[PDB]
Amino acid sequence: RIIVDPTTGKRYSRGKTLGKGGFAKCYEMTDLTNNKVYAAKIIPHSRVSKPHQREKIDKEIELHRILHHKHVVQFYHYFEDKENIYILLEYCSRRSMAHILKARKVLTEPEVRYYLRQIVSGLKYLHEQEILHRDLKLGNFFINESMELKVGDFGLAARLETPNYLSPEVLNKQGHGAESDIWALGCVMYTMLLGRPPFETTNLKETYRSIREARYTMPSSLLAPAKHLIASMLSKNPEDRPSLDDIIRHDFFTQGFTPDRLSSSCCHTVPDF
Ligand SMILES: CC[C@@H]1C(=O)N(C)c2cnc(Nc3ccc(C(=O)NC4CCN(C)CC4)cc3OC)nc2N1C1CCCC1
Repeated sequence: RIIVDPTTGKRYSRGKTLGKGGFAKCYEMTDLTNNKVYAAKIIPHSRVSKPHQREKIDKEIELHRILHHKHVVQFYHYFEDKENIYILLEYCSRRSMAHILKARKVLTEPEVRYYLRQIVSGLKYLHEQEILHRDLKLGNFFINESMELKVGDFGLAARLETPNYLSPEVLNKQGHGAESDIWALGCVMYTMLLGRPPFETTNLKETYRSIREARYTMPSSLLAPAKHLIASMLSKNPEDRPSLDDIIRHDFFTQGFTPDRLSSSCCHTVPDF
């Protein structure tokens, strides 16, 4: 199946099905210029009828376009034909962290700070570009062949003024800031090390009081530096939370081995030491 760009020329070849978004259908797409495979969202016009989703797809593109960073999924090109919206994105062959953590359950400390270093790197560029992610989760940390991490899915992204990790300040109807991303970051780290989030992720009104409030159990299994860092990122009030610069300079990062580079065997098997 060859896909021609009606505006510009211009030929692409679609390969294997990668999965679903949602709500989009995803495929491999080789730019024939060029000769290179991309992970691509193929969004038919048939699901984007309401003048409500059309704006949300347009926004994601608008925001993702101008992002250029080694730990941010690279936007390549978008176009559309008769059928379908085409968003061509950086191919990450090892899928995501949600995948690897399903196989592993829990990660070792050197692995955790290997992934977090890359996340904070990507999120920092994001936050300097005045853009907020608003949907940080393991499923949105894409991993390439070289075991490198890219932050992806700017579907919920917006610039400064339903997600996995609701912050207390968002639940106090004060909207989403940069510190609300740092909230998600602590949840991410907690899950990497323990394999269950610190709070319920149902987004139901019953877990709201639980996340005001920031009441959660800190397991004994966690080492002190890991414990002290998580507690900081998950502080009740947003102002008490550490800066992104503060996070990567914490004792958790300065003490301990740490790669790069990780072997991909770490996707399924637990690494030596
Ligand atoms: C474009 C959306 C998002 C994204 O933004 N980027 C950048 C991305 C970059 N790279 C990938 N890579 C792969 C993702 C999944 C698979 C895979 O194993 N899929 C299987 C196919 C056979 N099957 C029936 C079971 C599922 C392989 C990948 O590369 C080898 N996926 C990406 N996605 C995903 C696309 C579907 C949701 C998320």
